[PDB]
Amino acid sequence: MLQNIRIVLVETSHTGNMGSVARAMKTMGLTNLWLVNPLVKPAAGASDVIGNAHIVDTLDEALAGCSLVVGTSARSRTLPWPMLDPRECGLKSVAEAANTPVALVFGRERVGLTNEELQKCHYHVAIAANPEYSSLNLAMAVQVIAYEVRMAWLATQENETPYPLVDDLERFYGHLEQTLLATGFIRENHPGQVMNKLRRLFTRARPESQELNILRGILASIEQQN
Amino acid sequence: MLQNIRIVLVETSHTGNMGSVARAMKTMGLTNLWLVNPLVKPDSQAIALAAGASDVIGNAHIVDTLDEALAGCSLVVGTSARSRTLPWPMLDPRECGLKSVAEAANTPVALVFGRERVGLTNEELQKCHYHVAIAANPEYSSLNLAMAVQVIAYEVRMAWLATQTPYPLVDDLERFYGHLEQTLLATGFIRENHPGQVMNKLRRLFTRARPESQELNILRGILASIEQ
Ligand SMILES: Nc1ncnc2c1ncn2[C@@H]1O[C@H](CSCC[C@H](N)C(=O)O)[C@@H](O)[C@H]1O
Ligand SMILES: Nc1ncnc2c1ncn2[C@@H]1O[C@H](CSCC[C@H](N)C(=O)O)[C@@H](O)[C@H]1O
Repeated sequence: MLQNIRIVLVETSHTGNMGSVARAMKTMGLTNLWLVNPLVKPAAGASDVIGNAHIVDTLDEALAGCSLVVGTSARSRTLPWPMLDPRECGLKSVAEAANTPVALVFGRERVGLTNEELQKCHYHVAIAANPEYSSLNLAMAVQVIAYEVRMAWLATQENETPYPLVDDLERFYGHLEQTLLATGFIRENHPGQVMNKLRRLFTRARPESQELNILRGILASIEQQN
Repeated sequence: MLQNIRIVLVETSHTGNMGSVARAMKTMGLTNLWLVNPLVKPDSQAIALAAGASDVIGNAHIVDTLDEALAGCSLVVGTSARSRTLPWPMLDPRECGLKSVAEAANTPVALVFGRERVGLTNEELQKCHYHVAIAANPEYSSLNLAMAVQVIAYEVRMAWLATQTPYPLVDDLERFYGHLEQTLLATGFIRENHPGQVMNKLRRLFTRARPESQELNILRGILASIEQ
């Protein structure tokens, strides 16, 4: 359901952009706006969407609670990542929004999302723009994504069981870390690079709740070896 | 071809919208901009204007009537959030993309957009062979001009792009499952002569992830550190 689909805006800084994003959302029937650390402070027509915008300081807080995280980027600035086109994105998002919150993440005008931020997404979506001019304006990008989302949703209004939330996955990663510290595989005050490798892997696998359960079972059993 | 797709703006009232529309075009590979009686004068040489937008505006055709904008086009499609007064046939934006690209292969095509606030008159919509409504929120169904152009141009580019493998490491993945089973046996998480259920769940999990050899090396390293 459309109310479960979050438009997440990271550190947006041009005050007109927020209004444009809000109008785009509303026209597509989206309403659930999240602002990660806005450099401009909350003048348009879709006032409601912005008045009811969640604000948070960090990206993690916009993501915890979602089962599906999708980041947007014109080009890759990470190792190979699972990719969706905007159509596929719309389908997958509408499919999961029935039960759980979905985060569609958008970066800053001019500089976009960082590598670090992009690594907290389960999928990357690149709109297939003209290669010489492949960056759309933030609000435009939202328009495209939201339009595909509405297509998919409309299709469902044409007459399974949830995924773990980012929260659960994070608990599993904590458990994984402590296990690796225990066995000595990673060191005290590790820079988090091995953990990032493993997160890349499991993000691509995208564990279901029972799979996650089994994994933590295994971790638990290992720790009783010491 | 994309240069044969005419974006036609009738009587644009805010500049800023002209820049935005120009940028939407450029990012989707469109360049053929037509202005019918702009109620504004597009600057072009502004530094504020994005990349590619300036050239699209500078090379725009400026005419006095819609008919000139439609001259030489076999296919004319107009846009409107809703047009119940008229019995004109509808396309959704996807169909419009397809139909436009097929035609633009050989003949100019016009995609027409209206004034902000009031859109196109019914006389002007009557000059279009088809109408496209972007399916929207029934309560809030009018897109911003530039956003409507963006959507239509996106579907056009998708339609145009349309006109332009076994997992290699199965053996290694197997070796990994073998060692994984030995580890699970050694920690007691599975028992001798297990019916292979936990293992199967694990294999579904890891196999759909299509592990890279790097990742298999890390996983193996972890298994090895456990025994220690
Ligand atoms: N071609 C494209 N595909 C997917 N998202 C895009 C996009 N162009 C712009 N966006 C969205 O709009 C925001 C501002 S564009 C920022 C610069 C850079 N082109 C980038 O996307 O990474 C981006 O962070 C992204 O969320
Ligand atoms: N949902 C939608 N479908 C098709 N075109 C739209 C649209 N929303 C806005 N537009 C375009 O943007 C222009 C200005 S918006 C003006 C709103 C007007 N009520 C109308 O749609 O006709 C319109 O002329 C139209 O070309």
